Amino acid sequence: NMAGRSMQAARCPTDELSLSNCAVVSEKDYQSGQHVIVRTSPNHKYIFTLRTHPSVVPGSVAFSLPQRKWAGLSIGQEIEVALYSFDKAKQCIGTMTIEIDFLQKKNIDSNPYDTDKMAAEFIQQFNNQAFSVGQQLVFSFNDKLFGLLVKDIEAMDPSILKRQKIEVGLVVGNSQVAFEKAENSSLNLIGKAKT
Repeated sequence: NMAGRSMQAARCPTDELSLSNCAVVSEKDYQSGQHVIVRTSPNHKYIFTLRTHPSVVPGSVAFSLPQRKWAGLSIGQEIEVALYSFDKAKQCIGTMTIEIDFLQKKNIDSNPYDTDKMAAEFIQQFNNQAFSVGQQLVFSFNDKLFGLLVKDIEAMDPSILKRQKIEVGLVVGNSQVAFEKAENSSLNLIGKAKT
């Protein structure tokens, strides 16, 4: 796994896993929580955090539609996957800016959405996972689906006992998230976790 191995891209097994933004794998190949770099070509590499599920066939990695559309993956294609280790002294996320909008135009409404509650739920759901600038994913908040786009990521400060922009980082328990609606969005955001 450290050297990297060939795998086949598959479809995400459950709706719940689809919302986790994790790449899903067999317990026979990896352990949940590990991170990997997925290679589709010399110029295209993407970092994902893994979660196991009993239904995944060994030798394959399952991705959700949003992940497939961001990394440019096709079901059934061959990919190379290698274990990735973050340098936590430099890559833990201090602040991240995320563009948000309703995922389904059918379900758009003018009601207020509390960004402070959204930011808290975001951390509760994605802590200890990799995010890259430009990455697209879906976020379920209060039974409503939203589309997210990572616009910016800044590394965290050292602890008290002891701002750089980064392309990829690890969301941790004390990371801060700020939301901004997409241009021409009718999304009504309230609260202080904005901009």
